[PDB]
Amino acid sequence: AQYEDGKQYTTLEKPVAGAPQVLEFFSFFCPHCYQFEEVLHISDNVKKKLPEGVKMTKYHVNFMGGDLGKDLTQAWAVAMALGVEDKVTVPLFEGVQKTQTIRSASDIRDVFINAGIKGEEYDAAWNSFVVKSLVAQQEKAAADVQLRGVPAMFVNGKYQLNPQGMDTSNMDVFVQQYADTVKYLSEK
Repeated sequence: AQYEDGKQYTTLEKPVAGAPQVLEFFSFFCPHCYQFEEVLHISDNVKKKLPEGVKMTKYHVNFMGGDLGKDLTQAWAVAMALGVEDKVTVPLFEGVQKTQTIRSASDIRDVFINAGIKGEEYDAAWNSFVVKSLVAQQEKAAADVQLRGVPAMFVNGKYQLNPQGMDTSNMDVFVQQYADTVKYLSEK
């Protein structure tokens, strides 16, 4: 076939019921994730090819960057609760991987302040049980697929994108192959 299990995707031996339709995992410490976000714009190109009625989920993971990795998972929870993902994603990636100006929870907080979220608003969220359960959800979703690597994308709790099995001669061609695969899996 044109799309084959073990080629553009793999199938989970242990499918995850009730899972989000399109589920993406990343880490601000993750170099291909940086690429996926700033150079390739994967999430965005997948969205543009997804059907009517499909919601898109993105979660941060703990297993990179130790103590800062978890702060970042809590910060992403803050970003999701406040709905400010699109304002902090780039400065967090660049603060971690490009300028290396993020070394503590306080530096993460600085990114949000600079992006215009109020201190009082940030600290209240950071400490809220709504963010606490949002962190729990991120962990649980990763746990359910026994996730050991990022970037990762899972569709309908059953299929896992396999970008290693796509051409990288051309970045545009790669992205479309990736998105077209998500769409195919979506319709599956």
